[PDB]
Amino acid sequence: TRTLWTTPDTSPNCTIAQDKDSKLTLVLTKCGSQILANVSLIVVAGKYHIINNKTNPKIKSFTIKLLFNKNGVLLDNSNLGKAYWNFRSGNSNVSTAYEKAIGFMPNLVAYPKPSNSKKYARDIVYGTIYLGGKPDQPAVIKTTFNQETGCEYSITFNFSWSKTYENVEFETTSFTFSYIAQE
Amino acid sequence: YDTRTLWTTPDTSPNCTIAQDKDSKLTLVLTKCGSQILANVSLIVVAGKYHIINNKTNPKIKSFTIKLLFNKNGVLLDNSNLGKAYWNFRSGNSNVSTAYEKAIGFMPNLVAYPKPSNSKKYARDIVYGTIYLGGKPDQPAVIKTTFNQETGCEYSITFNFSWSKTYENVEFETTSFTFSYIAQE
Amino acid sequence: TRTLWTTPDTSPNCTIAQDKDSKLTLVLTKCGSQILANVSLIVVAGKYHIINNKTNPKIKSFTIKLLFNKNGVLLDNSNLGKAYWNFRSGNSNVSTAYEKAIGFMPNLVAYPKPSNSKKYARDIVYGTIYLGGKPDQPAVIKTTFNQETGCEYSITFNFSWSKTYENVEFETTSFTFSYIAQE
Ligand SMILES: COC(=O)N[C@H]1[C@H]([C@H](O)[C@H](O)CO)O[C@@](O)(C(=O)O)C[C@@H]1O
Ligand SMILES: COC(=O)N[C@H]1[C@H]([C@H](O)[C@H](O)CO)O[C@@](O)(C(=O)O)C[C@@H]1O
Ligand SMILES: COC(=O)N[C@H]1[C@H]([C@H](O)[C@H](O)CO)O[C@@](O)(C(=O)O)C[C@@H]1O
Ligand SMILES: [Zn+2]
Ligand SMILES: [Zn+2]
Ligand SMILES: [Zn+2]
Repeated sequence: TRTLWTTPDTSPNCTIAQDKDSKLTLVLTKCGSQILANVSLIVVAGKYHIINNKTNPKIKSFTIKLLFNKNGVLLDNSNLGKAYWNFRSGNSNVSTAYEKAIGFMPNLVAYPKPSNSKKYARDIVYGTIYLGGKPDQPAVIKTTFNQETGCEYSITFNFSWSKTYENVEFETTSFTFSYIAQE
Repeated sequence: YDTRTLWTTPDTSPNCTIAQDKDSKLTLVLTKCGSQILANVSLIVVAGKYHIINNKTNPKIKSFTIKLLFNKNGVLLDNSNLGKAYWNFRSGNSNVSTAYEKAIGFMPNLVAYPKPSNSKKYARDIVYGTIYLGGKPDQPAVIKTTFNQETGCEYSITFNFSWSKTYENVEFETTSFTFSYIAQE
Repeated sequence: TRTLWTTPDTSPNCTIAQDKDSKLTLVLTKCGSQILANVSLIVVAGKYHIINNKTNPKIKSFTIKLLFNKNGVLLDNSNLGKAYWNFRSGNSNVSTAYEKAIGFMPNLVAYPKPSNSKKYARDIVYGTIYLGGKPDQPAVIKTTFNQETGCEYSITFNFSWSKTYENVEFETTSFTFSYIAQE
């Protein structure tokens, strides 16, 4: 079982500001010691669905958190819903919730939890995606590994933008990255 | 499919037609890593309209498009910009001795990236990258890759190259870019 | 044998300006005829540790070279130490030094040695990483394949920056790329 994913449909699966306000599409493919990751976001309703920074000058970022336990199982305080995250079966998920996915977790030696030791930047990957596929509508996607509390592992996606957008729907192009696997 | 590589071969022999016949070498390597295809791409334009860019004399020459069209079996169609002759599964630094029949597991996922319809068109079927002409850090061009948006095909991968700098007699040959996409199977 | 790496610890393994002044974290994972590569750099000491271009306007770039022989073994004139460059075992290396790694080497037809033939740019990958994980502290990472001499293969990482940084520590976010393997 080599791919954990959200199913690539458009059905809301994620809660940023209000219940099921978004569809996160995330595909994690195990290539041995690295996980190959592909992500995009469609916000379907609520506060982040249409950005207007004339109306709301300070609405410039938000975060989606995936929190995992010692067995790599998604925790319910995650923004992504548990029902929607599983190993691939065809164009869907297997019908039964998985019990172990440690091989897909971000490596804790590469990406340690917060402590009193010096924090290094290598637990971050920066990328840029484009709202509505327009090259003049960039938004930064910052991905951080294992920096959340209340979990053994975490992947967080912070979305932010510096431009003053006026009535721009928040739905994105796709971005690929990788990270070092725990096992 | 499992873990194979579909590619253009890594030589520099023109295999592609943008403005005139065989004016370019598209180097494209698609490697299957389960439910994702790891893609690596670069371009050398060797002749014709897009070979030497001068936006002082020709300010409107700012973009061009290379289309790969596929049938239900993932076989490349003759009318793509990329020639069929050397697009095949890898064997050594060349290709297998049979033109391939089946590569559906190298195709862009149709649920992820639907064909045009009157349903809402979402941006996730696009990946943006930036490559550099001549390997110079001050000569960016944008490579926009779009999945399954062409007609007359079951699947498609389309590369649009564009630039906003005013280049003066700059040869369009590029650094390499890597992306991935969700596989059909 | 699918992963050649530096280990994910933070122990210095690399000499930029002085002995073991840095940790290059480099993970090469063989996904058939493409190598999936993940890299970051922490500078701990020396000339490139704390960048101050008010004080030292000329300090704008440096290079880290990995040079390989015909069997894909790291030559000791590389900036990276041979001591911990090996195939993966857990969060560590295999017990004995590897003797063949040609399947991890950059392809010589794709990325030829310098010659009289026209030099093409496809043997370069550009990326941007962020010092200290700050989005306003970019530095460019330029990776070049097989352009060094006195070797069968090479991978070189050039780091440079255009901003006038005042007391900014050179430690980076992570970047992923790929390249065509020799076999
Ligand atoms: C890959 O797409 C981009 O790099 N978009 C940048 C964009 C683009 O270069 C320009 O608008 C020409 O169409 O310039 C930008 O300054 C912009 O905001 O438009 C930054 C984008 O990331
Ligand atoms: C990865 O390489 C780049 O980001 N190159 C940018 C380049 C570079 O920072 C500068 O010329 C100093 O060398 O700045 C640019 O504004 C430029 O066109 O020079 C955009 C390039 O994408
Ligand atoms: C992925 O991060 C970036 O694209 N950082 C750019 C950064 C950023 O957009 C801005 O400072 C707001 O955070 O603007 C920059 O002009 C900068 O140097 O700050 C270039 C960075 O590559
Ligand atoms: Zn709406
Ligand atoms: Zn030329
Ligand atoms: Zn330090």
